[PDB]
Amino acid sequence: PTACRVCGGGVQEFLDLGRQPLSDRFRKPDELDDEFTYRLAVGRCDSCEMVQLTEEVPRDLMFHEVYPYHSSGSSVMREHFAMLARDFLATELTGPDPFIVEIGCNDGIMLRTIQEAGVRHLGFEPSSGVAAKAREKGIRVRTDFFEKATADDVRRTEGPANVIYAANTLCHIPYVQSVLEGVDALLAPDGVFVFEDPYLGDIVAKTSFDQIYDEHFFLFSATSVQGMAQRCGFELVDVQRLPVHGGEVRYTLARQGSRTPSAAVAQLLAAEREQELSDMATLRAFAGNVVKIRDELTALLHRLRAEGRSVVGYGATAKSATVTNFCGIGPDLVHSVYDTTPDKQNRLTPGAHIPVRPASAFSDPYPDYALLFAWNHAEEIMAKEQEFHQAGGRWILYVPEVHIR
Ligand SMILES: Cc1cn([C@H]2C[C@H](O)[C@@H](COP(=O)(O)OP(=O)(O)O[C@@H]3C[C@](C)(N)C(=O)[C@@H](C)O3)O2)c(=O)[nH]c1=O
Ligand SMILES: Nc1ncnc2c1ncn2[C@@H]1O[C@H](CSCC[C@H](N)C(=O)O)[C@@H](O)[C@H]1O
Ligand SMILES: [Zn+2]
Repeated sequence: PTACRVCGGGVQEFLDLGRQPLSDRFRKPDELDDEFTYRLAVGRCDSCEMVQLTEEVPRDLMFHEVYPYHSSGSSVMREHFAMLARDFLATELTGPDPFIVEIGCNDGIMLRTIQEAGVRHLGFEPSSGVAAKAREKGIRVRTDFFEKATADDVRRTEGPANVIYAANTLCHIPYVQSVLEGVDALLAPDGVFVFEDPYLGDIVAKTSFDQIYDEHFFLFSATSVQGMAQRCGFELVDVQRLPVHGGEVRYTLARQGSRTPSAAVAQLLAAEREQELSDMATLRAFAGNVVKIRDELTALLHRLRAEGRSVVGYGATAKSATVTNFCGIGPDLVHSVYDTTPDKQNRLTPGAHIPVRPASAFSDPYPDYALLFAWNHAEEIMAKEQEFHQAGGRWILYVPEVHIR
């Protein structure tokens, strides 16, 4: 009976994905087979309806000097964030001396556009290796976690921020109340705090359980986000659904009563209520479909082997740690995983220990099948791998169901 991180209410578990490793730790082949593990389980608060994990992994075990995810490895996402930056430049950052703070800037994928507009800005990036990649682009970055105190410090030296933005970061931070206190300290009275994160609605519709892993503490909805803002003096004033990362919502929070919520907020709220998205029964039905997908995927993977078909994976996603460890999938079933990230190549996946090789190594002679872990990048990947499919190689997907095509 863990206490909700937003409100302190009681959290009821609906899904247990068992013992899991750190999702973003990629070991050299000769490293000790010891890994940090934790119990990955998800529940819903009874008071505010926030869906959240039941065990926190300490921040510093996940985010540090060698954290390996590089945002700019995706062309879709480079475009996606450059367009978002231009939109803030045309709307919220038209003053004499605007200021935008990004929480979790990573390699600078969004802030580069703000820096090239000459606008004052600051990225928080506690993972110093990717922080340095953003600094190389001329971005101003602080290697610190955003929380109340570091926000107070930026308020004291730099003044208020017109925009605070976080993408695929806010749902990573169990200490969201501290973040929100920092937002309260730092945001201009007429500013916005905008964040976008994997949306509970899409996870349930797609049964995309690999969206649940150490770094995703919260599975936000419009319902839980509205409650969360309210309990903090903010108000959810816009929502926009996004296709990226398997389905997200971008939430816009403002000081309460400062702006009138768009019709979009009330409409999404009513669709979630109508679909009973956060009801414990809907969430338990999702958990039972997760089990059906495990059972189908392992049966397929085993049949492929019995039929002497070769199988690899494509994309060394954090998400895949859930898949391989919950389903029991290792190198006997999926021999290698191909990935464009240097820091992940010539390493082994967490827990399951499948070797990671450069994507340039996925080439003729192709394997018979590629299990598509980077399924949120399907179009971008398939576009670069038409020869594989032309050769008769096929993709195994497990979202929204197990199928080959
Ligand atoms: C586009 C492309 C990617 N790839 C490779 C690169 C990446 O390792 C991985 C994709 O990881 P991708 O789905 O983006 O994020 P991941 O689940 O890891 O999750 C990471 C961690 C984090 C912050 N917790 C999160 O939520 C998201 C935003 O990022 O796949 C190719 O090989 N070829 C390609 O053409
Ligand atoms: N409290 C916090 N403040 C700011 N960044 C944080 C943080 N906790 C984690 N992070 C950073 O959040 C980043 C998530 S990776 C995704 C970053 C990028 N916005 C994108 O959408 O692709 C990591 O680089 C991690 O170091
Ligand atoms: Zn709660």
